[PDB]
Amino acid sequence: MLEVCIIGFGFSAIPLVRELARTQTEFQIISAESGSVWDRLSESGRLDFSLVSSFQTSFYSFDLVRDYEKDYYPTAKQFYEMHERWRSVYEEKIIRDFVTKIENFKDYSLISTRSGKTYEAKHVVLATGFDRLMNTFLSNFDNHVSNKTFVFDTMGDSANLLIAKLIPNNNKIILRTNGFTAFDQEVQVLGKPFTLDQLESPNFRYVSSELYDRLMMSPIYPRTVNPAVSYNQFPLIRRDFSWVDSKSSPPNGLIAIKYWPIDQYYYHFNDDLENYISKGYLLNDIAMWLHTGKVILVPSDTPINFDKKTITYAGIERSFHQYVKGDAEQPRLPTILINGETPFEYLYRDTFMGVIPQRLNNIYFLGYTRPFTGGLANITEMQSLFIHKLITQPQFHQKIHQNLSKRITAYNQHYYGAAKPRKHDHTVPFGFYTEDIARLIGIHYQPNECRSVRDLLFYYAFPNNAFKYRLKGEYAVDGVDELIQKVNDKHDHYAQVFVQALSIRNMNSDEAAEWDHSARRFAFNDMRHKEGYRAFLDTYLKAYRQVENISVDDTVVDEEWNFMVKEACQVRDKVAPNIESKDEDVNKGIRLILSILDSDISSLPDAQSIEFIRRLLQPKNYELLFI
Ligand SMILES: Cc1cc2nc3c(=O)[nH]c(=O)nc-3n(C[C@H](O)[C@H](O)[C@H](O)COP(=O)(O)OP(=O)(O)OC[C@H]3O[C@@H](n4cnc5c(N)ncnc54)[C@H](O)[C@@H]3O)c2cc1C
Ligand SMILES: N[C@@H](Cc1c[nH]c2ccccc12)C(=O)O
Ligand SMILES: N[C@@H](Cc1c[nH]c2ccccc12)C(=O)O
Repeated sequence: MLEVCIIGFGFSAIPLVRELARTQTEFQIISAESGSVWDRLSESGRLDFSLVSSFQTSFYSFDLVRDYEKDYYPTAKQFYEMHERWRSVYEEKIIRDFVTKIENFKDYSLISTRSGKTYEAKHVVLATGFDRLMNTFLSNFDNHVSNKTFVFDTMGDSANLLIAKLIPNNNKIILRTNGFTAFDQEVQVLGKPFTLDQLESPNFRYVSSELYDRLMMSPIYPRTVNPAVSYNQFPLIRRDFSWVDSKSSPPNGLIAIKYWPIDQYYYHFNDDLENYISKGYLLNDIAMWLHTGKVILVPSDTPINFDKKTITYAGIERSFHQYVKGDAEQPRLPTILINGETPFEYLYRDTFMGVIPQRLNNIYFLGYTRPFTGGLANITEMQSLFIHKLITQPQFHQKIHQNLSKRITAYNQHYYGAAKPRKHDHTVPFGFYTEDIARLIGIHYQPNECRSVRDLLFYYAFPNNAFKYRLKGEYAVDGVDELIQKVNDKHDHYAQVFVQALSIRNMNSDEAAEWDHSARRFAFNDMRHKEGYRAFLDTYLKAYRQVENISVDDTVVDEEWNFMVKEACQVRDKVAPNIESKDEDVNKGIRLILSILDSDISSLPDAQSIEFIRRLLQPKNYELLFI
């Protein structure tokens, strides 16, 4: 009887296959000939973009220990090459075929295939990814489209990449959305670049719900009156958040765009522009786009008839070339037959940690939990460890499964509360999930085991990347020691972010919000840092048209558009004129912490930072019931 069958092999299954090989557990892989979207994109030569997530969050620990020198954003080419490299290692263990049906019994499943071969396995893992409407626009994108108008009903990373590729051919873009949360992918902290996933310090949730919420929620909720922030200059960017019924912030179910702010784009790529664009580093600054009117926001019920293909905003009847519906992603699940008769219904919320379904035996889901920020790698590595331990250690299997039904109800209570299931339930803060899985496995850190102030920085401020949990214990990876050292030395041990929590502990929601924005450049959607880069933008667009061999006439003026922009940017052209502390508070906080770094916490004497730093040994909201 085959012990483990893995269905689908692309990116998600890679670390589970590694653990099964390591323990010499018996496994076969079934994966389709056709491959993934990355195989589509490679074939048609469209691996010409970059990830919206950092190296440290996007490649697995066993690759990072060998290949990390600095923080950067990998290209689509680099991500693919890394899938392919791992595919080559395991190809001989992969049966090329398509699973059409799984019949699940008490201690085995019967797997049926397109070819007609059947397989019996005790443990089955699905790692099949998602179908995405948007993949076709992307995989079959026509660059000859010039001077046309596009309407998008949804803003996601996929829409944002399409927009990046359209604007250089002077294609005009209308968003007819109920708003969107967007973040600068890279940010300046007193002159050093941090990826947004380095500043989330998630373990501070354990000190209190209320404190973590102040740290994180101001750039997402409309909590500041500061007229520099995109969501005051362009209020139609704001979303309905009435659905949220959870004290856990940022809530599960919140999706965001990650984009290159033009300033950071400038700092990295200005000196070799054509070369960078051709590797896949594309300017996708949605906030620059609103500021320059190259995109505009129109309310979600604006007038448009799909028959004549027109949208009507002001008194211009605007001919549009295409409507883009909205990226829906549903798991590529085969038919699963409960007891071999009753079709299993997939619902993220009715699985434990996105992995363990109810009513099925020895079936696990790998790759169907989405990170709010950072790459999938953080989520799939910890899932691979979770599933590996469940499969190879019957003790662990029993413990989790014993009260699985209550675990799921406790989890849904904590993270979703009473809110109706939503299509984005599968979206979790990465540094919550990695840590949740760490505590179920038992490869977590105990805060009470922190000795020095250094140790408190590691526990609270050092990101909860999967590799953070592979330094020691059951799933230790060699090299992580060195890796953590390099990351610490390049990021001043994450003191800056640790000092953030200190600065806002005594503040309230409103105070915290305005402090977050009292910087010269606040982290996210600072509209003071756009106008300066209008000339670089024109140089960028020129450089893009050179790499993509495009000719377009800028001497040709679409008048119709300019008038539409004026109406969109009204609140902006009124609120932006009223422009003209965090910087100083971090400055002196970092100096204080970089001095008492090796100081014993218990030793610390009875300003009030001190008392709070000592209570970090006994956080009062450590309780997670679903564990
Ligand atoms: C355009 C795009 C950009 C992305 N950018 C990023 C990024 O910047 N950062 C990041 O972290 N993540 C990113 N992702 C998400 C993630 O990294 C990819 O979705 C990744 O391909 C998911 O890996 P997977 O292994 O779960 O699925 P896939 O890579 O799709 O692999 C699943 C495999 O299973 C096969 N298969 C499916 N059904 C069956 C079946 N019934 N039987 C047999 N074989 C089957 C498929 O053919 C495929 O070969 C991006 C995704 C897309 C689409
Ligand atoms: N705590 C940091 C970073 C941060 C806030 N909200 C975020 C959301 C996503 C990623 C990072 C963040 C800040 O206040 O600026
Ligand atoms: N393009 C897909 C998947 C995706 C893009 N970037 C990601 C980063 C992490 C995880 C998944 C993704 C979507 O947003 O629908």
